[PDB]
Amino acid sequence: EGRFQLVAPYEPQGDQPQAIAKLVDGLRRGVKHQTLLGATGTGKTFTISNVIAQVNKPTLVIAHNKTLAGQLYSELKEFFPHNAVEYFVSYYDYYQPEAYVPQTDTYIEKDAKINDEIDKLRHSATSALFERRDVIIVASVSCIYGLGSPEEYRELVVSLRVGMEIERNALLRRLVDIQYDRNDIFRGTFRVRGDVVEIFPASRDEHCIRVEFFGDEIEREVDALTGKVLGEREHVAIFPASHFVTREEKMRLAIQNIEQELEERLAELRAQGKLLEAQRLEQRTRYDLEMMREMGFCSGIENYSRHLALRPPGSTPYTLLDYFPDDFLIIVDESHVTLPQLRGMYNGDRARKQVLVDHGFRLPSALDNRPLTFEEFEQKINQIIYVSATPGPYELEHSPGVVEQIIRPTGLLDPTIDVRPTKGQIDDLIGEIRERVERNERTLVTTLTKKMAEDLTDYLKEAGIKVAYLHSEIKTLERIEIIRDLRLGKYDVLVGINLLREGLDIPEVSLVAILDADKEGFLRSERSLIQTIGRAARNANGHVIMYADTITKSMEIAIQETKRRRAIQEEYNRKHGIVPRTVKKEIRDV
Ligand SMILES: Nc1ncnc2c1ncn2[C@@H]1O[C@H](COP(=O)(O)OP(=O)(O)OP(=O)(O)O)[C@@H](O)[C@H]1O
Ligand SMILES: [Mg+2]
Ligand SMILES: [Zn+2]
Ligand SMILES: [Zn+2]
Repeated sequence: EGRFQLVAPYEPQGDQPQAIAKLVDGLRRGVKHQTLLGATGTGKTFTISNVIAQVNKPTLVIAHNKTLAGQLYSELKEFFPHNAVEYFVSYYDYYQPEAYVPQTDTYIEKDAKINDEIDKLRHSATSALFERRDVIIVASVSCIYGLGSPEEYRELVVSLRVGMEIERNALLRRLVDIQYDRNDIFRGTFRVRGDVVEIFPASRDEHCIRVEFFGDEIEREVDALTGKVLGEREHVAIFPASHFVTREEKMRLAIQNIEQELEERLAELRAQGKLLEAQRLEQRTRYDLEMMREMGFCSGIENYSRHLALRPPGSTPYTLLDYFPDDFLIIVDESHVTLPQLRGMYNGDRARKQVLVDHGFRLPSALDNRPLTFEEFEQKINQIIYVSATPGPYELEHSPGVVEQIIRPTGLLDPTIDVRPTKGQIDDLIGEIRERVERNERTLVTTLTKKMAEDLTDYLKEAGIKVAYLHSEIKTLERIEIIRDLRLGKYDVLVGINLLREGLDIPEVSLVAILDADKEGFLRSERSLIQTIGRAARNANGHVIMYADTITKSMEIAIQETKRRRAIQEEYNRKHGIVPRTVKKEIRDV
């Protein structure tokens, strides 16, 4: 196939169209980097899907954390339910990276249970890229992680057609030769019928363990289930059950190589050191090899990825970006945060693994199993598009100007900003607060020190006001619980240090306080401030008060931009006759 079908209730509102089409044209004109500058709540996720469909290409949308990768998922689902949309994540978004604390001389094993759901979609994701051209995969920074080679996937593939002759025990083998999927057992798996005309209940294949069970009697091919039959076929494809699978003849040789190293490493470790003389690792190396020649896989296999692949030391790893057709597209959400973090992933891995090698719990060759370097990520790009309200210096210095999109569909507008002295700052912020309770409106405050927030909360309650918390990480459960508590009348105010903590996109909030605007901090930067400001644009009377003594260069930039931004949204509601009205949202249950 290969046709994108973009469903949707609305239509391009704001200045979406200018945006969309500008990007599009720019792909086509063959440009590498483009940056989308979209304000908060102006609808980026949607604008994006439009461009996607105009270029009919397959893409990976990299988000910077589990949750986000999630929202983007479902969202993009409602947009295209007739196309391929997968969710590539990993156990980096949870467990412990088998490390070692030397001082406390305390070891920590790779304790990570296989959470099947994950694996399920990891496999559907890979597969999809060799069948259709209409695929979409949302993923974490984790996509730049080492993975089995792709070619050795489009090779160990079981192409099933009609008219060809294969034993009833011949395919049963290429089948176990790929770490069998579900051809064993709560039964006999896929054993029945027999002869030249067999049965074979090829089930649990992860690439579609959503109960599909493919049956092929003397190819045959007819999608089934745990109940009854459905949907007809004449050509199927079965995929490996591991991303790190290898061919026997190759494994045989890898093993010898592993060995030459473990040997010749103890000789160099013998001479220089005496860290348990050198050895101690022999316990698991050898224990690992024995479990290897006996069975294709083993314990921490992944560690021997470079060796198994049969590629020279230092080699750059294989990644999900290598499974995408030669001309694909990558969307990077919240790019000013993602990018930087995905940058120092190699450094932190290398750091925590070199330790295990000095202490000797894995060998040099284990270093070769790592994430990409930022340059290795670069050399792999075909064409990208960065999305963010606060684009970083990288995107701007590589991109040819930006592509502005700053008009919300409701026609709401970035607040107005005030800046007042630190003297008498509290009795002032109380007065400007009482007045919001009298108009049924909520507030949000921010400090720098957890002892300044604390110093306030009480001061506030002692003023006769329903007030919020003072503790940063108050779980996530009770956390979502008190957000709900606010947009309801429970409280009128709310103090926090970090307000950029998602969930805080509330409409009943009309005023936002920034108590140490001119101080030093990450939470007081050109980018970070603008972002805190947008928390006051979910309303028709959004205002921001900045309490300070001086006007930092950061403060300046923010204010300057918000201004300009607001002007243009206003001259626009003019030409069109729109009166800004506050968004409404329902108030569910936790
Ligand atoms: N053209 C449109 N017509 C109607 N609704 C739209 C349109 N475009 C976008 N929306 C809406 O805008 C909302 C938020 O858009 P989007 O997800 O991009 O917010 P955002 O840009 O991510 O905000 P933030 O930067 O704060 O995260 C959604 O509720 C979405 O339905
Ligand atoms: Mg977003
Ligand atoms: Zn460069
Ligand atoms: Zn218009």
